[PDB]
Amino acid sequence: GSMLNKVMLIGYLGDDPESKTMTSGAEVVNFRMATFEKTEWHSVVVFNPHFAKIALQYLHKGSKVYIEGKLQTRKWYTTEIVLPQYKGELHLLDA
Amino acid sequence: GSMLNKVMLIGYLGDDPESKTMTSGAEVVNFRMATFEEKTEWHSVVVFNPHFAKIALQYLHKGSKVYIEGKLQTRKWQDYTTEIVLPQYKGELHLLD
Ligand SMILES: [Ca+2]
Repeated sequence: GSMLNKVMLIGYLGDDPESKTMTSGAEVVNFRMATFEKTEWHSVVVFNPHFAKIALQYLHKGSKVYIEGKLQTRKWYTTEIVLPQYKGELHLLDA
Repeated sequence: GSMLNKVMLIGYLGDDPESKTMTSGAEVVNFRMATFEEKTEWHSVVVFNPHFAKIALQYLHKGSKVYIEGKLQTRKWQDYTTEIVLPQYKGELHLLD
């Protein structure tokens, strides 16, 4: 039956979104975000091209966002909230 | 204002759940679980909610399917690890076998 891997976060960006050009020729947007009830820093990676351009065009340090993604751990360990190529959600709140 | 830190997982344990007693004297249950739709993802789960902890020890085993709802937490260690935590009074753990 089903299987699920879903992270939902509403919080504030720690710096401007940064953009790195991949092996693929694609642009991948990375930023860090804080959630609190002291504060949790989450490392977010945006491959979804549509949400990537939106991060670069509209997000900045201090921006509040809503993020849906997948939890992924890579072996050089680092766990990131990944918005994969055809999935995920990214929405600017408080705009 | 609004704030949210929530992770939802449906997957299979990679090992029987383990009980450790903390500094607090609190009994904490840990296990690793796997998800998949490059590779399968291993999530490190930490259950402080005593009710879901007892359920995990009594009813979960290597290979059991489970639904987990917790929050994402990364903690520094001296020589980082990110965990899905079911905190003392929150979280959700559901058997799906
Ligand atoms: Ca929107």
